[PDB]
Amino acid sequence: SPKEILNLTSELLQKCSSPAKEWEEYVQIRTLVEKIRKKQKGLSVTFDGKREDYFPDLMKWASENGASVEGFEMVNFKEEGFGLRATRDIKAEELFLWVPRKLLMTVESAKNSVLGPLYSQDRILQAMGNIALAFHLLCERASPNSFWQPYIQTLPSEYDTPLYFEEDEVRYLQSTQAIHDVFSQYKNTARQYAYFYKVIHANKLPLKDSFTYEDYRWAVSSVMTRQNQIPTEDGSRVTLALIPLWDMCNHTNGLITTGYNLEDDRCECVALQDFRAGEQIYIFYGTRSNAEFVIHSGFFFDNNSHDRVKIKLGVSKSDRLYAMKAEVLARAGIPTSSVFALHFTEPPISAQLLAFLRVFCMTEEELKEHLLGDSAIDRIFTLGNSEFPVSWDNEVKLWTFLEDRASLLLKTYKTTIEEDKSVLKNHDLSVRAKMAIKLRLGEKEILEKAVKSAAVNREYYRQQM
Ligand SMILES: C[S@@+](CC[C@H](N)C(=O)[O-])C[C@H]1O[C@@H](n2cnc3c(N)ncnc32)[C@H](O)[C@@H]1O
Ligand SMILES: [As]
Ligand SMILES: [As]
Repeated sequence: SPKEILNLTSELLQKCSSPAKEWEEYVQIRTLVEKIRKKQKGLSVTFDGKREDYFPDLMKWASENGASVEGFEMVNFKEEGFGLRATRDIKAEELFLWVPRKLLMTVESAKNSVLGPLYSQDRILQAMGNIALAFHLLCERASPNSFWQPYIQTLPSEYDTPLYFEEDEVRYLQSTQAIHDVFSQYKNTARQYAYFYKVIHANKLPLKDSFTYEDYRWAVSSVMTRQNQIPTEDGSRVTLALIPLWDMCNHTNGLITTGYNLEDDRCECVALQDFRAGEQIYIFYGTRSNAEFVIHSGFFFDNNSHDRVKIKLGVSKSDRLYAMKAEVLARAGIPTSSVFALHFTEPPISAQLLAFLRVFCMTEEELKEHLLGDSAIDRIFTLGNSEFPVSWDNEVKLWTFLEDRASLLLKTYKTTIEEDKSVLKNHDLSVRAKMAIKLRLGEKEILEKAVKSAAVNREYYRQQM
């Protein structure tokens, strides 16, 4: 049994160290992982009660270490799972939550823990603070007298990140942009488990006794769905942390502000609106897309204002004007090839993508004028500015290119928008399956809206004198 585990581990490391069809490669590492997982005992450490039985002990511990515990409670919400609910009215500008640095789990708490000796010797742990935090969480989970036990015992036992999807759930993402990041996440997590199973030279860790794949998947998913950035002890730069109490807050586009109080050395949340008793207390996780939310947080946000789909574009080395185009882009601080995004909102493109498309479609004479800088206007500075077109001709060409490109990308999809919406009527679809389908539907709705915006712009510029 232990010799067999290490044998399958070595094969997993090799299988995940070769680059790449993508789906075929994914099912291979998936059948390999599900085999190693079958031979293991799930999570090495489990707790006697359900997570909700442990919330009073999390509150007591946070309270004893100086955190704000009054005016809220933990409630199981239908749409977001567990979260915080106000027990009284909260007024705008009220400093509602504060969590002292002592409660946090950081790379700094990791280095000072039983994990320090292995952290000091391992190069992978040194370059990836999130993986180091994942291991710090694992080591402490398995230490019964750990200071962080009231926090670890209230953490979820599973997540809705793609690492937890069944093959049939991921299948729904075939022929989408998002599926590429899902494969990469699966291939990197498996590679990481393999490397670290072999490495696990500090044997004083409770991971020497038991370190399953389910342990690693739980640790990295706990970190990616909950990690927040905090400043360092001196305030020089940003670092990652797991913040107890605070990380019970779900996401909404709400009237709250979060920050770090350097002087009092604590994580702070200020209400920017009055909240009524019995209302859920949320925080803003950031202007993340639904792809970033599904893949790194395990949820799809329906009311996402910031939804977008990734798009790769580059100037062709076979274009006669490649060198001039590349130079104008470099002077504007834009690469010759990169991953851009198409936004659901009007305008679908950023100042950086507008700048790129204008250069991509410039004539030789326009390129020369930009490189000479003999305009009364700094044309490099206004390159991504909608108010300063290079020419109506350039605008017509770039909006034509975008319309055509988005139309082409749309055809690469296996299902229609109506088919996605019909599928979504199945009340028995799993949470994970609904997330994959909404994501697939979302990509198409963004591309369809981008075709329409590009046509409106093409028409507008073809109407100019
Ligand atoms: C930082 S924790 C928030 C507390 C989490 N609900 C729990 O029970 O521990 C983040 C997790 O909450 C969920 N979540 C947060 N906001 C959400 C939302 N608006 N809709 C659905 N799920 C949400 C996802 O499972 C996410 O991975
Ligand atoms: As904070
Ligand atoms: As708050």
